[PDB]
Amino acid sequence: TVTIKPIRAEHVESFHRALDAVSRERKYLSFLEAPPLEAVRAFVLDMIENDHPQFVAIADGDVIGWCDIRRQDRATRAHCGTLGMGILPAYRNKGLGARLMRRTLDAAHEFGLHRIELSVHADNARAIALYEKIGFAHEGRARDAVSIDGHYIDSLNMAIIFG
Amino acid sequence: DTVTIKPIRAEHVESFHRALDAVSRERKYLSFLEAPPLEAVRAFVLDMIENDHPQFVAIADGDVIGWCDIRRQDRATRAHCGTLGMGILPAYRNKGLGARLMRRTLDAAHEFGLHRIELSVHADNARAIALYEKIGFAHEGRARDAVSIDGHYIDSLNMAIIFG
Ligand SMILES: *O[C@@H](C(=O)NCCC(=O)NCCSC(C)=O)C(C)(C)COP(=O)(O)OP(=O)(O)OC[C@H]1O[C@@H](n2cnc3c(N)ncnc32)[C@H](O)[C@@H]1OP(=O)(O)O
Ligand SMILES: CC(=O)SCCNC(=O)CCNC(=O)[C@H](O)C(C)(C)COP(=O)(O)OP(=O)(O)OC[C@H]1O[C@@H](n2cnc3c(N)ncnc32)[C@H](O)[C@@H]1OP(=O)(O)O
Repeated sequence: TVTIKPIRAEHVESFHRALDAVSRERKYLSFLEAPPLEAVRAFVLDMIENDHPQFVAIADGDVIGWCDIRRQDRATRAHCGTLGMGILPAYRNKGLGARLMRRTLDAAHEFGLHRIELSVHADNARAIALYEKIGFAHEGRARDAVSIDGHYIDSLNMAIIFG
Repeated sequence: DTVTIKPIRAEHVESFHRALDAVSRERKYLSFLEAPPLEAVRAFVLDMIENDHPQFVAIADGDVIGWCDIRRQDRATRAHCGTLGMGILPAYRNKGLGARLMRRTLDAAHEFGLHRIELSVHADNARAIALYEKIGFAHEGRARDAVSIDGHYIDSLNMAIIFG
């Protein structure tokens, strides 16, 4: 049984491990490995401090998924946030990304953001299917935005706007 | 009265910060509403020069009256990509100077080895849009309500060029 809850400092080390494992698959995230443990700590505690939406899915006191919205710094952009998420392989395709994504959205809307945006590889059909089901709209395509193994991948930009 | 375009040097930092501050403070075109503090701008200009990232100034009577620059993406999967920004003092607009600054700046980006140059523009900035179209940027999509300037939402257009 999986519990979804706000990330705490207690979770950082296990989160680093989930992130690193998803990055290492090299077909979903913009990173190829997690950032070092120490960068990931500063960031998580930065997020915690500022009350930015950041949820982990926990099974057996281990983080098996995460979903977060980072608010933009820049004053003209501070009504917007950027979503990122990921789930360990065993836990995918069983409705958990939907649940995680609803918690995080509800917290971003509570926080007072107007606009949530994401970027997804054009070949990531399961991520795209989830985002469409949730209500994100396609806003365009960045040609050759990502280079992973000597290969260029497009990224689809998508967005949702709170009513 | 002659404008010259050249790579930015350490001495341009203060003139450049004033240019950036004048154009930002108009609050219609740029995504920052004010320049970053001078010493913040100096750090960023020293770094660009040192790491060879394309950054050009237009110079008239010793002053920086315009700039165009390309910031390289940090992450390893996005490092073949650069983000373009540019601005010109009001008296020097609409005279072909942005087109010249862009040409020089894109050519240096291509020489450096970048594949993809990307930009965001306000949907209502018709002059910047027309110049980007003319130079050969493609539209890549429209971000709804992506910009808020003083309680008003603006769409942003994403555009990009790919070097062949
Ligand atoms: O005008 C310059 C500028 O600095 N404006 C203020 C700051 C700014 O917008 N920064 C860039 C956008 S920040 C962002 C998020 O994008 C810029 C926009 C830099 C252009 O430089 P120049 O004005 O020197 O451009 P120039 O090379 O003369 O070419 C202009 C081009 O556009 C046509 N044109 C001018 N004005 C308009 C309007 N209002 N509507 C449609 N088209 C316009 C001129 O006719 C030129 O096009 P061609 O005829 O040559 O096609
Ligand atoms: C840059 C980015 O946004 S990518 C960040 C996204 N992260 C990743 O891609 C990392 C790895 N993948 C994952 O972590 C997860 O698969 C997520 C986060 C993308 C999606 O979460 P999950 O829990 O798998 O999704 P969930 O079960 O809620 O829903 C998935 C949907 O995809 C459908 N689907 C699954 N695989 C495919 C496929 N290959 N083709 C088309 N549709 C698919 C499912 O049927 C379901 O839609 P439905 O309920 O309409 O039938």
